[PDB]
Amino acid sequence: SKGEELFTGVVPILVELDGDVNGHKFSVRGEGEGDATNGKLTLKFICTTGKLPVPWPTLVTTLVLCFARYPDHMKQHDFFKSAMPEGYVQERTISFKDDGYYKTRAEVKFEGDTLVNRIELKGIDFKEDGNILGHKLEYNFNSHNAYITADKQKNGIKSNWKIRHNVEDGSVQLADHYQQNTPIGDGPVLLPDNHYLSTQNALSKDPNEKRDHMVLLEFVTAAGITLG
Repeated sequence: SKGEELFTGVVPILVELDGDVNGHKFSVRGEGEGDATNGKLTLKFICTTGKLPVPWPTLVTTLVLCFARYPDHMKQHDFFKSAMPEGYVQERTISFKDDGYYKTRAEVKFEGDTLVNRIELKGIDFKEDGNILGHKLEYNFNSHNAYITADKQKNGIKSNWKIRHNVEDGSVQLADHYQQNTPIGDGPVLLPDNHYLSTQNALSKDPNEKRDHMVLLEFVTAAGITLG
């Protein structure tokens, strides 16, 4: 459609999440900007309720795929930008192996000029001394590929893939992701063919920030389709 025109320059971003994992409630606010031309995301997230009861890397995927870089030969496969500015709904189930699971429902859309990602998270059946609630995961995030497939019977897209969190003891905690997306408005949306998204993340800290926080740089680039 036409909504991809709104991502030609740099777009300010606001992220708001309300969470509840095993009764531990928390809120995260993030602000920054996205550059879809380069597929670049830069944001600083703050835990406004004090101490985050889960590791920051377990929330990376939850805390705006419309800023991915789609190549010119794949512009007709960009579902996320087509649903703008009315936006789309993103629901996920993140099943941590031998531990609890997340269930998130997010609405991303344009509120004025800012791309807003408002999320509701619920954590269930987590072990209080496990890798998540026990803060045993390293402060990093591996590069991974997530294959996207369209779901015609829901007029949206679906994707499932596995995240590997590095544990401080040397082991690896698997976070099994299952994702579905459906648009908010009724305008025309592009249903792509089978492809995947390549993502890279750099997690850092702000020396002047006293609150529990995460500085995030993220690149997301689309691939998987042959050119010719």
